[PDB]
Amino acid sequence: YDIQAWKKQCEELLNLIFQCEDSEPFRQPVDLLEYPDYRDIIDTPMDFATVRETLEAGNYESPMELCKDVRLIFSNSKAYTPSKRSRIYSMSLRLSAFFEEHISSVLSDYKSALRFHKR
Ligand SMILES: CCOc1ccc(CC(=O)O)cc1
Ligand SMILES: CCOc1ccc(CC(=O)O)cc1
Repeated sequence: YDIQAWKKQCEELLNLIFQCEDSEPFRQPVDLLEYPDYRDIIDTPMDFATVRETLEAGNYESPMELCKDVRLIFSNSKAYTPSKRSRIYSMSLRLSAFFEEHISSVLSDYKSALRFHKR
């Protein structure tokens, strides 16, 4: 029932994401020189270094907030892709499936710890 355990669990999950090849297009903010119309379609850019830095700065209060920002990386990729068969969008779908598979226990354990605290 460790209320703070989600933080290190999220740091480890971000390490796994950074290690895999599929994360390369999403590790740093999108390069507007590579994609000049990016901010005409995407309102809020997000990338894994910004998520990691926000976590390390102590600027997430819960794993749900981290999960919302990681989900925004994937929804931005889906909104920007000209095709659902594109290379970069295909990488985002694989990364999203891996992320969701692992974040589920982080969220469940955190919410369980809070309930135990408020029992
Ligand atoms: C991380 C930058 O985000 C993306 C860049 C390009 C595409 C679309 C494409 O294949 O050109 C999809 C997402
Ligand atoms: C032990 C870590 O194993 C994996 C890591 C990342 C992915 C996600 C992806 O490659 O897109 C899948 C499996």
